[PDB]
Amino acid sequence: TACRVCGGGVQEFLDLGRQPLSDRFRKPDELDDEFTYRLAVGRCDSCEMVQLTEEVPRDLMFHEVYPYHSSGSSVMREHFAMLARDFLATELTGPDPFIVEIGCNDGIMLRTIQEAGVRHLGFEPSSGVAAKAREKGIRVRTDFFEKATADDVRRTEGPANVIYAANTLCHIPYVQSVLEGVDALLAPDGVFVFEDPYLGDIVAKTSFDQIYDEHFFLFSATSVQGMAQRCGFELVDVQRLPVHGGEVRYTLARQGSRTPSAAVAQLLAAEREQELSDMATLRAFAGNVVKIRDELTALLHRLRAEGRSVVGYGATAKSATVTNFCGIGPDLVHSVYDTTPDKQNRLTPGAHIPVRPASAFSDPYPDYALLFAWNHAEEIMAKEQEFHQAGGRWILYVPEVHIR
Ligand SMILES: Cc1cn([C@H]2C[C@H](O)[C@@H](COP(=O)(O)OP(=O)(O)O[C@@H]3C[C@H](N)[C@@H](O)[C@@H](C)O3)O2)c(=O)[nH]c1=O
Ligand SMILES: Nc1ncnc2c1ncn2[C@@H]1O[C@H](CSCC[C@H](N)C(=O)O)[C@@H](O)[C@H]1O
Ligand SMILES: [Zn+2]
Repeated sequence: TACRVCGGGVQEFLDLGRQPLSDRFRKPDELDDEFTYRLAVGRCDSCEMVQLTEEVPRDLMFHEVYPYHSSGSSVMREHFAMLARDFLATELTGPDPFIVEIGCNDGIMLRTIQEAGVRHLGFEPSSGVAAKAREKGIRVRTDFFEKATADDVRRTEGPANVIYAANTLCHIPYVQSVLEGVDALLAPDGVFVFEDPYLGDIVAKTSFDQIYDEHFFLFSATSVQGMAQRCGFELVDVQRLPVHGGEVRYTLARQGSRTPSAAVAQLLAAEREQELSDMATLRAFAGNVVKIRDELTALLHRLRAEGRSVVGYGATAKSATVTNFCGIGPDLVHSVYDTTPDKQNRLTPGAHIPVRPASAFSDPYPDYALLFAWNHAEEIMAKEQEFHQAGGRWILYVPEVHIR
């Protein structure tokens, strides 16, 4: 398997087996046939980039009915509005600024930019969520960002002061093409800023559900630094973020144009000291993944034997990994509750557990809810205080299997 960043050899360290598309929710009457692929994760020998060993073709994952709506979380809405105001105050000052967002989804970030009157363009190849962004008055192209479409925007719109990507750069195995795109499109003094699930958090929390078809890369400061350097850029800042289970926001600039913050060296040294990306570390993680599987299925089967009812909360893409790697179906978790209309009245991928609206999670409550949207715990449990007050309990599997 050749590394997508540098062409080095990739060594597997975790095999999560056959998996379905994580974001395909079937109607109950649909033929039980899904696309499957082998989900496994390796580390490049040369650049230390951790990445999947099989690419799902982009058109199978991202298209007209892609179901994830970013704006469905109040924490994430505030998180991106804050980010946008931060760019408006720093990188987008001065005359006729231009920001391009890769993966704008329903416009969660760009709405703030558009309300500031700033020129912008979102790339969103998933046309149904693109339309939700356009309804907010955001300018969006229903295209993948890559070298050619970047060139096209550079031709018609001129250079961008900021190119931003949240939870999208790690989805893209053709990252070199994206980088060439960024090189064509970014202002000489601009920044390419992206934030994605962080390898250090996944390792520390054993959050293996962060690994599924759409998550190609599990970035670290170490791998991102190498990737930037190889493509003509430089990692010039890093910021840790609590969202989505733990992320890092990386800022890249053209090489030598800005001086790296002390934060970059500090995080690099912490990764090296902790041996984050050493194969033995990544294998110990893989062994902990198996332990969490075994304890989670033991618990779920015991709850069944003791006549306790169990549901899931949040029809996350992440959960496809949990239910298929663990073999959890509707006989152990009867329904999954979710606020996304396009996921409701459908079945989860591979495991086929029915998804019902969150409004249906109500008195009489089940005994236990398996929290798939664990990265949204605070937001979710704040809205579901009555469940817990009535004696309903949460089952979490990050960072360990526990009930509370
Ligand atoms: C906050 C909240 C979420 N939900 C539902 C909405 C979503 O269907 C789900 C939460 O999904 P998530 O944890 O935001 O994201 P996913 O794991 O599904 O992954 C998606 C798809 C991307 N590839 C991934 O990187 C991230 C950005 O979003 O949980 C609720 O039902 N109640 C809630 O109160
Ligand atoms: N090459 C590419 N260019 C632009 N967007 C892409 C892409 N490949 C996937 N996407 C979009 O990337 C998104 C990832 S989901 C992340 C959405 C949002 N930025 C958030 O952080 O919540 C999807 O909307 C998907 O359609
Ligand atoms: Zn490599």
